[PDB]
Amino acid sequence: MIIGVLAIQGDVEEHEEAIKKAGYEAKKVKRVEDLEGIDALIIPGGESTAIGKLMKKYGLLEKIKNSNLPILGTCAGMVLLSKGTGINQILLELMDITVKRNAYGRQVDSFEKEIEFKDLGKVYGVFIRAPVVDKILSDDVEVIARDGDKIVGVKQGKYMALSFHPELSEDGYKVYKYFVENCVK
Repeated sequence: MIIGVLAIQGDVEEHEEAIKKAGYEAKKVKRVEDLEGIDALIIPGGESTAIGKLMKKYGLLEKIKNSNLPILGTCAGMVLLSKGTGINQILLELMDITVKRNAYGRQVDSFEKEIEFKDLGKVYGVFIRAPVVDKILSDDVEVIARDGDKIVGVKQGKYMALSFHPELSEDGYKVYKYFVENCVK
């Protein structure tokens, strides 16, 4: 099992380690050629617009849209997978959801708390500039995690989107394993 992690820019040693702990092989996807030979792709990150621009600039945008790869989008990845955010920006438009960016505001740096994952249990999630699901556009979109009235985790077939950064907590590997076992295998 080879799990690719999008990092056109940035360091993904944390994501790679979590993938290894989950029991899989990790692969850094920096350029379009790296997408070959992977079983799934994880799209992490903080600020979504910069990543959207990088995907287009280096061609990963159209390549991903042209693939049938299972994808786990975390934070920036949740935004990118969506079909709308209310603001004009580059999106993959794959998952049947719209997203509300900076759902918890921009005055607080971060927050950490246990999140109940559907059919799994509690996972420690680190939220930094976290977006949340707004509209759900399809009957096959499944809510897998909530934080109060906010939807912080959804699944649609081979796609999964989360508000927090799994790689920032010791529970990261559990989340990655949950994604692979339910969206890839």
